[PDB]
Amino acid sequence: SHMRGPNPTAASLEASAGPFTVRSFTVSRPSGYGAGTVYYPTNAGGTVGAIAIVPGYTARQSSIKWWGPRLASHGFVVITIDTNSTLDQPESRSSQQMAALRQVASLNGTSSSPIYGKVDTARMGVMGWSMGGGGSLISAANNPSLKAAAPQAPWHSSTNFSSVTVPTLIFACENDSIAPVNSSALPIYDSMSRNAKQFLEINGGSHSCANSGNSNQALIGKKGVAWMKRFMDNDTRYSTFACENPNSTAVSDFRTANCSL
Repeated sequence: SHMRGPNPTAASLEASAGPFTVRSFTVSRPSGYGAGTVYYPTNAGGTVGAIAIVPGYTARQSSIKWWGPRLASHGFVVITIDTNSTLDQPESRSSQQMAALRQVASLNGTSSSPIYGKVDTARMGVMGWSMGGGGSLISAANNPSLKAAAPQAPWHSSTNFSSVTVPTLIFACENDSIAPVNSSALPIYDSMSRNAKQFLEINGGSHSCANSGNSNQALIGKKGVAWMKRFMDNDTRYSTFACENPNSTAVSDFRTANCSL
């Protein structure tokens, strides 16, 4: 277990910012992806896990940027990427996600980097929107040492992720008409029998319901942070926040399995 920061509350997790001061930089020479921004805590008081976040088809870092400061402020290094092409498919997005994690591991070993010695390279997580969410699930299927996955409105050509053993939180958007819940997010969720998993559907949400500028940042932020704290840090202080039905008028559906309180 790798417990960092104060004992959590509903209030401290719903807030815009967690306890740590966040800085960021632009990756100089991206290795295996288009562009990256690294968000990091300046005063975490220990090494922190790393999370790589990938946008959807046509999209850039702006769509997923809000997660950087939100997660970093609770004790993570977060890299948000632009893909080599905005028209990359999910397999490519997954390779590029794992390339961003690789470079964060590299920068951890680079004395000139702001994140020199700040990362525990044994503790990594994946997130992303739509095809980037599909890519996060492919990353998890291919890399079972990953500690957590928290894709949003995921799409893949196949809904069968039955091999995934990584703790997986799926954010779904009730009224998604790009990747409908009934044909994407929910069948992806249903396919996974071997993991701690959760399904949180946002009431009236369109396809962008968990993107930068969403009106549910208190709820989505709290669940995203709690999931990553619980599973990346093995921080049982977050067991209730991670596993609980949040009991919110913004949630139209909640499912969870193998998630202990």
